Amino acid sequence: IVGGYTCGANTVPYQVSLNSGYHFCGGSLINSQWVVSAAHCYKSGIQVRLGCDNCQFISASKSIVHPSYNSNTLNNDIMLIKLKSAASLNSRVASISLPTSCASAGTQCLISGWGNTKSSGTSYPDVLKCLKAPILSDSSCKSAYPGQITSNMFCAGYLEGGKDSCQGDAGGPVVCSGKLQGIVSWGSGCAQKNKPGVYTKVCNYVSWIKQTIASN
Repeated sequence: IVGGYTCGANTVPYQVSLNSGYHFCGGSLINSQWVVSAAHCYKSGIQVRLGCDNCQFISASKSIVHPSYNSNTLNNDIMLIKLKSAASLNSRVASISLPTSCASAGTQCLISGWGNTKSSGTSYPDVLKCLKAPILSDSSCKSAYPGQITSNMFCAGYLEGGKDSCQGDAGGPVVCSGKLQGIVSWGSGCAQKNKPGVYTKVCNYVSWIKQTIASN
């Protein structure tokens, strides 16, 4: 996260880290046995780390990539991880829910992760970083990224640059009024002018998520 702030411990309880000998992606705990993340974060035998600001280690029993995921365009960039054992959440603030409807343009959301904090150079933080950002209109998103924005993507952030998610944040949450509306996916560099973050549009997948959970 570039241009964001230190979240604080126990402030984003649904944020997880995906680990393969190192932190490589984020994810969102949506119930005690399932994590939502990006399809381009798929690896076999992922270890999920939960409740760790800088603490639970739970292996994936399986990681299910969307059947229409396109690794070239990152269309349908969503994955469901089933945990081998149930996660034990700590603080009893309300947790996140799947959306019942899509979020409208202009909606304010919270984006979080342990990714790069610099626009140029390399600086991975030890503690979780947070960013508040609005969802941008579909037309502005398509103008920023001609030919690359599908109905399964939305842009969020700031056109003037300076505030964005970044490498190391993929798979992580975009939460708007308690609903998981986005997944950190891609962008052109980080926090660059007229290049906002691009996010998987979770509301388009709620039927698939519910069916995947039911059948596995």
